[PDB]
Amino acid sequence: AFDGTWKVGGLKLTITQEGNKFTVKESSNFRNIDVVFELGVDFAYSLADGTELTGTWTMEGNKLVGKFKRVDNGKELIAVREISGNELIQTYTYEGVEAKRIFKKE
Repeated sequence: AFDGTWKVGGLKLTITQEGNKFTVKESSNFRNIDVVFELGVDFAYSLADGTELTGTWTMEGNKLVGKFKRVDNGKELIAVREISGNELIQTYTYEGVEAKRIFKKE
């Protein structure tokens, strides 16, 4: 069950779901921000009053895949990741470059 903390010491991360409604609590570097998404639903949101991404997020039991558009940069920033063992990685793919930070279940 995802309702748990998955992060590396110093940072914190927490997922929680009311039935099917997944919210992610991200604290890294120097900002804590939550992102809520429904399985296979499209939604637009502004993160930290800067990234305004409109996209649909699909979750497979151990697969997180979507596509989001951020006009205030390059109209395409996507997060895609699968869950391996007990850990969570997070990839931000913009234009055609993948950058990912590594985390694990707390």
